[PDB]
Amino acid sequence: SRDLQNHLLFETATEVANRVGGIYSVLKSKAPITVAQYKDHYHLIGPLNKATYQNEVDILDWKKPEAFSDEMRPVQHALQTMESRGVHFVYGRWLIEGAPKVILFDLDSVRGYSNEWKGDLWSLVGIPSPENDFETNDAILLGYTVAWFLGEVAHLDSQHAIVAHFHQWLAGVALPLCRKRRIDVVTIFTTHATLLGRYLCASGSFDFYNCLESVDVDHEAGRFGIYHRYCIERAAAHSADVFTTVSQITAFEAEHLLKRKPDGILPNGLNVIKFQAFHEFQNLHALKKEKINDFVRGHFHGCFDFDLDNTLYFFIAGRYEYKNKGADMFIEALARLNYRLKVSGSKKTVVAFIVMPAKNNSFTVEALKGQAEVRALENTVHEVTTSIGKRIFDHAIRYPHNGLTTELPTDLGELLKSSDKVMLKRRILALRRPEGQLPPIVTHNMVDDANDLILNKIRQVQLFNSPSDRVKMIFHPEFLNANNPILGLDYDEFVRGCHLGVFPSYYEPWGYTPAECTVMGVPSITTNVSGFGSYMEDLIETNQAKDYGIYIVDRRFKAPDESVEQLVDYMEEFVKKTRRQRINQRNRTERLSDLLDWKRMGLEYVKARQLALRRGYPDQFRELVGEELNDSNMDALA
Amino acid sequence: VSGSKKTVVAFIVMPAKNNSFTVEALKGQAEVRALENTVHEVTTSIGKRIFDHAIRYPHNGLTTELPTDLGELLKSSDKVMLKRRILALRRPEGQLPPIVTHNMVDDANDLILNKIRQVQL
Amino acid sequence: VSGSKKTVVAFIVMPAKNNSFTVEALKGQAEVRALENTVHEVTTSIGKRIFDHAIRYPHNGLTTELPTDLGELLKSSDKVMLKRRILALRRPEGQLPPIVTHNMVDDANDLILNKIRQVQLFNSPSDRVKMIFHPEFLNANNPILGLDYDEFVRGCHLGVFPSYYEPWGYTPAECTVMGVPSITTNVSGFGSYMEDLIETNQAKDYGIYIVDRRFKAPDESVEQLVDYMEEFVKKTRRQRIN
Ligand SMILES: O=c1ccn([C@@H]2O[C@H](COP(=O)(O)OP(=O)(O)O)[C@@H](O)[C@H]2O)c(=O)[nH]1
Ligand SMILES: O=P(O)(O)OC[C@H]1O[C@H](O)[C@H](O)[C@@H](O)[C@@H]1O
Ligand SMILES: OC[C@H]1O[C@H](O)[C@H](O)[C@@H](O)[C@@H]1O
Repeated sequence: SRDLQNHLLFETATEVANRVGGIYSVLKSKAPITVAQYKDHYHLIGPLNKATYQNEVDILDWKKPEAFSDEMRPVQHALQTMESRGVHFVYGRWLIEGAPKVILFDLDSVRGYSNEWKGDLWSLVGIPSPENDFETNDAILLGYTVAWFLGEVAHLDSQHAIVAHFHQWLAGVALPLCRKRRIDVVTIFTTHATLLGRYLCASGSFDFYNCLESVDVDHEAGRFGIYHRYCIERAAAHSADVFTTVSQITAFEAEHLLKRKPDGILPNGLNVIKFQAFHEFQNLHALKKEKINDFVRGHFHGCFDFDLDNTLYFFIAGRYEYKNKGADMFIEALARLNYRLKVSGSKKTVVAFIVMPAKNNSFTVEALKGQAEVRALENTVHEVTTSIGKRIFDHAIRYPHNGLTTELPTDLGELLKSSDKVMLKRRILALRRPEGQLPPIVTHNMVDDANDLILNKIRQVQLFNSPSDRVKMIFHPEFLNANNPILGLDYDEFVRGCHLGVFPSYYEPWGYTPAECTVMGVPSITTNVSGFGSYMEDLIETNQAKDYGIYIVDRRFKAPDESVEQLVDYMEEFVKKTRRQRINQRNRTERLSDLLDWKRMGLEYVKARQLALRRGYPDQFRELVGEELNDSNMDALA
Repeated sequence: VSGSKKTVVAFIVMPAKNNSFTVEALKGQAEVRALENTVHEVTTSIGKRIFDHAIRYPHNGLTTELPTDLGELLKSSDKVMLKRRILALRRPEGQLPPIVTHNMVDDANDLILNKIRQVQL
Repeated sequence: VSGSKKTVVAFIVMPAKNNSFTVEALKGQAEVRALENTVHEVTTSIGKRIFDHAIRYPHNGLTTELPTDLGELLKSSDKVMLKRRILALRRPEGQLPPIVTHNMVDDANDLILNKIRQVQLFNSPSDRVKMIFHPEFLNANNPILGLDYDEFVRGCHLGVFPSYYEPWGYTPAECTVMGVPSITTNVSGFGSYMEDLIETNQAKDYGIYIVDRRFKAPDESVEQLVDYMEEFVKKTRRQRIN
């Protein structure tokens, strides 16, 4: 007789205590909505990071009677039973919006059981475990600790149904354990990628999306030295009451590589902070864009022959994954767009930015002299307009006396003196660049310039930023930061200033980059093999979606060359827009950002847990609803 | 030896073969420039708040003519960006302000740098 | 009565015979302007001091990134001049912000001024509605309020034009075009025209408040008018923006 309505939720992940990847940001942004639903029935569980946990967690005395409510007692008693057997942990408040409750286990305090637990797991599930793989060691240590902790809560809490939700294989070991030991909790597993997915796509030669149905998983996992890891992912997918992925595209991948068709998808939400005035973001775009204009003026000093009032900023940003993030298509397409723009005789310019970290030796001398010379021009101009102001003023205050017959000066000579001209001329000379020197394709000195994938592609297609190129190309091999001496914007600030994000992903389980972009109200190009793109694709009819600034390139059903051409089409369609059209588009794409808020995507998590309880206690569940609903899906339940 | 609190900055301006300014030289000037602008933004805010106090006193609970407490004027948001600017100015442990502003074509053979190294300034 | 914390400053812009702005009005602006410049001086000094601290950290005993004490930044010299400017703004005990910006020709028999006196809105602290009569049309050269009429309207929140005779009324129509909500009556050309295009409930949301001066006794009308104003004051910024 367990309460399905008043239930507990434990959410388990490697990244709870600490930031490794994006998952840390998912559980962080997801917290406010979760705590709103559960309050003190919710606990996140992860391994303790001894180095950092004190910056992020608010340590709490869990022994205190007041630390838990009457109905939460079992959790306290469960921790005491863990403490009883020498298992050290930290219970506290994760210092983030929502302030969820945390249980972090000290894996050193349980490392003793390593030999036995490894032996056990091998016997139960068939999972081998090489000693030099520190991560699966920790994955295992965690798994037995969590199933242990869960088993004990199940013992002492007769009131609530318990939901246990695990993220990624590194947090999946408890799953086969809960199944086999038949612990009275319902379980959910979310995968945010698949191990074989990443690896089969690493080299860039393999035709992933048309061939994965015919891969021998065991053979491949052995080929990559990944067999043990893969076993953990598979056992977690098979053991869980509910199996989920972050996206339809990974769900496809998952069915074939983990041999189980997901029960649904849990797409990543963001915690969107609205402005008091809807148009505020529109003002921010203009401020931020002026900062970029500034950067551009300096970068093109001595070669500035285009109109910024008619210049669009494209960007790609993210980790340096040349094939997987589609940097190759981005550059390829830009080169073809350059051609189309010249043939049509348009006066517009695209300045294309690539923001991807590469080994480098900091900014070039050129980058910094240029900024400084432009600054020096600004300051001189300012001195001069003070002078001009003094002369305009005298004239205006003097009229019509002492010969002044016109109210205003009519001769520039009256306002602009020769000493003024000399210093302006000197500043202009400072900006001149030597004959034949084009603005660089890069802001940094690179460690391995000759072998760099991105730079080689730019050089191969020959986008050298010459006067007649309508598409300019700037590689910035480092993450943006308002401390950057040449382009002093934080990443988010930069995105707001740009016009179009271009993210032609080939392997991308989610798509934080275009989502985040969408949230800043900036249109973007994605692909249908990106999680975000595939999500969007299901939500809006593909022609409609261009109007909300989502452009989706088909990389799944189209030859690579046909994909590049579609990308050029989109970019070209965008450049043809007028300012009015751009503005109104950004408005539409700003309204779309609602659909990426947790207030909406959190409903999916609700669907998943509702499915888990439905599956685990079907008798009691029907008894709540009124009749028997379908349980072969998350969707077929609601 | 005499415990003087004075400092002498000695400049040598003599043309020698070089490859123009160092990255270090240009980066330092840029970072200092960035601190200046941030300080200017903040003092605008500070002005807004001094001015409000001045025009409001003695109403709405104001008991002193001027602010007495910094927190009235300097907000979390302001403190964050100045801290960040200060971090940009920080140099790696044990790194010293250079004895030269340019990259030299032949730094080891240059007579001036040889002397400065020899006397260990 | 409702204990609201909002404040309405109401302006009346209507030409009446006058001898130009009072001395008080001009001194007022000049005094405020002089405070502004002294505040700008002080913050430049503050700037030098914040900057020095920031560039020196953590040398010479500067153990924290920022100054923590106001006295590292605000010097006594600064304090003296700020106080002198604060004293210049001090008005003698009991004296209240004026209800008028000009010296009137016939102050005693002016209709606007007499009504304000009769209803006793004298701009006292406890009054939540403040009143400023400005008996001249607006012009950007006006030394006191350097705005052109169109600009002033843009700056405002609500135009209120409860005409009883108004063949049209550009006054409320101009508000509309400039995105400022307005109150007119159903006996104005403009009001009945809008009445015809939008159903009265919807009309309030599109910033068109229409007071019924045709089928209600004048006192009922005045009340409807107060309802509108109160309902408006109840709005949040977000609501006003929308
Ligand atoms: O200059 C930058 C560029 C990117 N990012 C962030 O780094 C992440 C990079 O995403 P990644 O490529 O690792 O994953 P994906 O974008 O494919 O989801 C994004 O969420 C950005 O917010 C950043 O912080 N600074
Ligand atoms: O950068 P664009 O697409 O040309 O848009 C530029 C526009 O951005 C925002 O809407 C600003 O508020 C406008 O004042 C500006 O005209
Ligand atoms: O038509 C312009 C104007 O004509 C008259 O001056 C009316 O009094 C006024 O209400 C109308 O707007």
